[PDB]
Amino acid sequence: AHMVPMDKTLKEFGADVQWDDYAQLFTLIKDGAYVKVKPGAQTAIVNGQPLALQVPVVMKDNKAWVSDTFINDVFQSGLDQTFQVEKRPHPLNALTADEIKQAVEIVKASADFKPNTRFTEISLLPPDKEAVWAFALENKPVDQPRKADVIMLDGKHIIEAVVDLQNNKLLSWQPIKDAHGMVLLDDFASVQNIINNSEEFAAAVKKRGITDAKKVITTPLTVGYFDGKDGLKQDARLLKVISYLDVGDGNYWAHPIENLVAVVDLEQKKIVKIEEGPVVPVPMTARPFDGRDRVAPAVKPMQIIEPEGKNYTITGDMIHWRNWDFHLSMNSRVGPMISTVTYNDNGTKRKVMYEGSLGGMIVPYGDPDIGWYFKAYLDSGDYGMGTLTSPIARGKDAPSNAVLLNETIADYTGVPMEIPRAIAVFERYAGPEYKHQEMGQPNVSTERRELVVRWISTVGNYDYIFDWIFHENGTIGIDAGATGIEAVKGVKAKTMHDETAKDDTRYGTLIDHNIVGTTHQHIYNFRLDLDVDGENNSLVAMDPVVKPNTAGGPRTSTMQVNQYNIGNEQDAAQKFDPGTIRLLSNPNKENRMGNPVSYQIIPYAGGTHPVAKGAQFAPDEWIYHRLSFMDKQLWVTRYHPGERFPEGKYPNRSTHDTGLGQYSKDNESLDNTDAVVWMTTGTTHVARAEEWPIMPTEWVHTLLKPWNFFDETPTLGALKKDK
Amino acid sequence: AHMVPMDKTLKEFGADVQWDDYAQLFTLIKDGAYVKVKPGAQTAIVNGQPLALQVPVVMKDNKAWVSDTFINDVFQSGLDQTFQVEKRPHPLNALTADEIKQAVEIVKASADFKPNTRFTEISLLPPDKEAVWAFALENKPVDQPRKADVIMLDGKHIIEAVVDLQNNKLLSWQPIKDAHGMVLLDDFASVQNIINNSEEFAAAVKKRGITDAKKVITTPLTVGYFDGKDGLKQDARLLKVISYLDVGDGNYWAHPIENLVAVVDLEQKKIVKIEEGPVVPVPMTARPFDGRDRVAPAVKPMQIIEPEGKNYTITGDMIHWRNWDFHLSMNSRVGPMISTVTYNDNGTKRKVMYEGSLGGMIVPYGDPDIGWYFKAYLDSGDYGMGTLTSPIARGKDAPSNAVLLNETIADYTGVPMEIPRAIAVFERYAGPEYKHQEMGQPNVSTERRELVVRWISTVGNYDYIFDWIFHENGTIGIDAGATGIEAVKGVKAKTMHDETAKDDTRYGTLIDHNIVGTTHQHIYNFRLDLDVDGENNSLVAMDPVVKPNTAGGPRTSTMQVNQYNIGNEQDAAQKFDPGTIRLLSNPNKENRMGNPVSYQIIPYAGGTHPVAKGAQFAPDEWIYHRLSFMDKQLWVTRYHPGERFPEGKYPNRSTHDTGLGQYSKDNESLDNTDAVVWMTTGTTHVARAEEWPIMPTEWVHTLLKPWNFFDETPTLGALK
Ligand SMILES: [Ca+2]
Ligand SMILES: [Ca+2]
Ligand SMILES: [Ca+2]
Ligand SMILES: [Ca+2]
Ligand SMILES: [Zn+2]
Ligand SMILES: [Zn+2]
Repeated sequence: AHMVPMDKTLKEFGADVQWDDYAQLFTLIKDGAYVKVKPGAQTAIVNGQPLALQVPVVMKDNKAWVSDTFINDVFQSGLDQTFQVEKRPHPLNALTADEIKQAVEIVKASADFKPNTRFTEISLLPPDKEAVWAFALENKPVDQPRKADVIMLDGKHIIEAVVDLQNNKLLSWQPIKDAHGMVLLDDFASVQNIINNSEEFAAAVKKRGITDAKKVITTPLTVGYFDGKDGLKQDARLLKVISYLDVGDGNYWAHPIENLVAVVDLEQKKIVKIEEGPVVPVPMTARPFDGRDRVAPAVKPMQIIEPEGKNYTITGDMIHWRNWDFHLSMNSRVGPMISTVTYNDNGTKRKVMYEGSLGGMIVPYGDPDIGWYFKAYLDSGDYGMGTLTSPIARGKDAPSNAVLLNETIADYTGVPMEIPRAIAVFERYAGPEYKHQEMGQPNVSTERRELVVRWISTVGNYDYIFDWIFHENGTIGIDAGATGIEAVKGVKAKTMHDETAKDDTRYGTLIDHNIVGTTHQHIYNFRLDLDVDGENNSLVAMDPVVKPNTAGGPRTSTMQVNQYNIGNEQDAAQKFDPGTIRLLSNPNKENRMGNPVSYQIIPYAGGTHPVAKGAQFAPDEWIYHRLSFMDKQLWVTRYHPGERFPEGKYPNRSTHDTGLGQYSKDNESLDNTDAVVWMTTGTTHVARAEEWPIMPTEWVHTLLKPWNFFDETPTLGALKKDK
Repeated sequence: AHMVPMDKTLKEFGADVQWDDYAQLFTLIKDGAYVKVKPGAQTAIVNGQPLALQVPVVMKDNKAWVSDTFINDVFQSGLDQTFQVEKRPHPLNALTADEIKQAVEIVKASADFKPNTRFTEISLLPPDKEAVWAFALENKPVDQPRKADVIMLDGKHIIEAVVDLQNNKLLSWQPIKDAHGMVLLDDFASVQNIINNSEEFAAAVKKRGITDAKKVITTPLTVGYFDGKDGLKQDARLLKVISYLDVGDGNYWAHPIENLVAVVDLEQKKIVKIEEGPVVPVPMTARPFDGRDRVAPAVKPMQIIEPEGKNYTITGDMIHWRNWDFHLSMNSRVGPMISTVTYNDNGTKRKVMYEGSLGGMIVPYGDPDIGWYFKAYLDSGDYGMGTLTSPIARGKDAPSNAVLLNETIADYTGVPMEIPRAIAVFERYAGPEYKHQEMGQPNVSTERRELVVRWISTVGNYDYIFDWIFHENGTIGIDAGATGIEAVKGVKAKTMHDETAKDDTRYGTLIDHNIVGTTHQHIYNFRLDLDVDGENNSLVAMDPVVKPNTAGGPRTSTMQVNQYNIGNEQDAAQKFDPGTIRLLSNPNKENRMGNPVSYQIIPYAGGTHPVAKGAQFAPDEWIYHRLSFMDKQLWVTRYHPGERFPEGKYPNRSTHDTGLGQYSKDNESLDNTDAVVWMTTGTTHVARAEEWPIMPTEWVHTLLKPWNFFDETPTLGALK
């Protein structure tokens, strides 16, 4: 049997391939492996180490060829140290394909299962956090058997079963009264068909100028709750259906059929209601965003390279990097989970964060017309953002020196799915860690490195990017970015000089002919179980104030700080003024100067869109009443195993706040106890032409800073002078 | 006949040498030059291009040797295209070393010129803006000759002269009544000697438990103005002197001598007042920040390589990059200046910014005690941030892929100084420019590149960084970083369990034993003469608001926008609410949609330290009266040649606001006119242990976004 063409197989396999004709040297890059190899050479170089090749690379008539074994021999070499194998499995490891298939098999074996039964979530049910910490810090095995939460959708009915996988037995099976299921993948499909089979809807569509109809693209949206004012029965399973025309530019979003909404009952599998408003001609101009009508730029290359491999290690799901240690896993709803986060301080791992992850997000609009009044995406709770993860485009969505992880989750039928390139891990240069150039002395400066964990999820039209950023000095950043395609309203005006302009643009900017970028908000929320050098913490406020000078001298005022504790959940739920300081401290543990070891919580560290002061809804709005998390930037709640979502566990047609509103309502004491920090950061998005047909990536930042957690500059390095 | 050592001379040249034994290949990198050469090969490669060698590189005792003509033949070969020759000089070019030496001669030729005169600033007096714009847009030569502003300090007396360099004539000699001069380099020396030769002071120092008064390090400070209440004569040239004790750790800041203040008159050359307060033992423990007591952890290498060279071109000081074109100048006072900034929109250069620069900054303190109450650093205005540029540490202050620039200015004796590595220019990956993964379809992604122009200037204890960030899509960012050594106050308490601890921390945090980091602000102001697609612009607010729904259906409320012009300088001076939109519009030009071409001005786009909602001073403080720009995040003034500084031209011991206060004073109309935008961003700095003995770099962000300036995603590329 013959050999295999080098360049060909390598691309298949996903490695970058560079040929240097002058040096006669290939350079092959893939994740932590940086490989050098010359034609006909004895050995290749992997991360700076020699690897024997029995079969040297071959150059024929300018075509290169390698062994059938080359990719494995080189890349799965072990000279790339990036990945190591976990000895004792971590108790928070996500369910395996096997474990998943098992949980599904356990439920299918109970009396009540039925074949239309879909799966909305199949996730590990973590052991109690204490056993989990003892594992991470003390290597104590966890005694409790691996269980899994299985949330089923039986038609429209939700049921929560719990399975024991160690013992292969079913533990719980309770129906959840009045709860609606999230949107599932087949739902998209049913809605396109039901609409395609609608005799009415084709006629509805025909009159709005269409022709064909095979060309109508639908998109499913949840209906929220309007105490019946929308005319929709509280206990049917429904979705409203917004439609666009497909014009062949690959961007149906650019051609709304405006003032046409259809309500579909998924159980019935038919259209129960059609709201029709004024006919507005469908905007027809081609607006591709993929570059089909564009000139490719020539750009000179830029390569971020790490030729001796990475400074992090990935053992199972454990990531070790400089002084950080943490566990990375995936959840179908909220995406990545970052757990058991410790910072190694001169030998001892100190607790920073037991579990951190997106909590939930919402993007709600502020137009009142039929196509828009109920329109509000709960991307994670309602559509499942983990499930909808978008594989990273190597080199573009993440820098060329990224390592990209694959992650496994159950699909909605309980069959395992591996998502390729689900999370990017990458170290990056982030300016000077610090510098001082004393006048007439040698300069002092060192470089800053952040380790970024990056995840992207696309829900319908928008794409959202999350970066969890680990500074070497102890600071942790969380940024959310938004890009993709705007939800636009069809309108009669071509320019602002047209007669309809003022009325068309009342609720958003006219971003293209006949196209308005309806104003709305982007609201993310992070649930951060920060255990600051321990479980029991308190929330401290420091408000800088200008106080009168009462100490003589020429000054009239001084800069002082009003420090006070925040002792309950109700006061902990607040607006964040970035001029103040909010600290989660450990009142049991002080640094060398006798200050309580803490972390400074900053829900607003800036962003590139204007910032929402709060929810852009009157207090009487139903969406306002069910989603408290929207109106406050900072919350802190007592820890409880079940409380995990800012929007509540079943937010679809919820009638009341079951999220942060619910968790803080019992107003528990936040003094010297296990806290959980929630940060809400929102923007108000008034659109502009620069953002159409594709919105350039826009960012918000949040930050978590060590505050007297340490004794000194954390990046000074190992001490020599004494101990 | 003569070979030099490769590793030795290349490193002397500033290049990076990498040997790779496996390919037998040298990689030589320097600025835009990326060179690859094999030992004994008759050709090399520069930026992906072939170069014939005169003399092949020779290995010997496994050391490499090169022809004495090698560096020039390889790096100055023309295959590195980063730098091109400027055949027609841009009219905003700074004074050259020769023009500097010339301007100094024109003033030294006058009879008015007094013997020991120093030079506070020597800079180009630019031709009028309309002619500058015409050079950069229509290649229209400027009629005007090269002139210069020469501002002189005759002991304590400021004199402003203008000289004509082309005609070697003096044009004006204007003594400036009542103006105090900025602090000059030698003033630092004076102060140390004067303190050294002080009987009275050595005495005071000994009381405070100091043995050798020669280990006493002085630091000079402007004294400000307090209408007499500090006891200081208005006419005398003064400085206050905070003092620290050199203990051998290289960090004298870590060792204050608290409540010892000396007031020195630089014309009399003596102390004129010694304020002494309670006695605090000098904190003594070694606190170096230089690594003498540390061992770095081993780090795998990271390189950011551009093996075919840069996407930008630097032609003299004109920089070209993708659709951006601009001019980079160095000023001794405010540092870099970004000028004639145009965006190439599908082949037509549209004006964005006429001139942008730091306008000024201030670092004022919150403590009322003896040695703090007057402490306020106007770094650019009082010390000369350009002059005090701290050369970029290659690969550390800027990434390994930067190109570092030398910049020339005049020292205080009128002699030219070349500042090596004054400014860093580099391109970087800033994540996906845009992305859409439509479901079941081929993904769409493009990478964001940003071009950064980075300058670092150090003023005593603090080091500051400015990034001017150009985005391919038309956004410009301006970030400001701060690092270095905090101004600390010596106290009795070691921990917070000590008696004095409460009293000790009333005005700042306890960050080391016996060390309190006094609270203060960091306030930066950027002067941005924006010309949004032309000269004549207007300032337009867009406040997003919730309004009751009137269109029917079940919504009680809607998201709407309150829009209105802001018609004068006085209304234009305002607090910035990051939830609102402020635009500089051009009411004469509009995009395809009929919206006027505009720029979104965002003076607060975030920071790593807490933000000030304004000056942390009561309205009757003298610093507050003097420095109005502290308390508003946005200004817009009518453009006039002489209005450059928010803190005012001569802010040393100023009795009233001669900057933005003065400029908006006359409440000029801003409707359809030449506007200048000033952005104030500032932090309230409450210290922490983690920032001692050296503060990890903190950042603040500002942003200027095109707003209906273009007709669509500007990064899509041209149509086929
Ligand atoms: Ca906690
Ligand atoms: Ca609670
Ligand atoms: Ca202007
Ligand atoms: Ca004015
Ligand atoms: Zn948006
Ligand atoms: Zn500071």
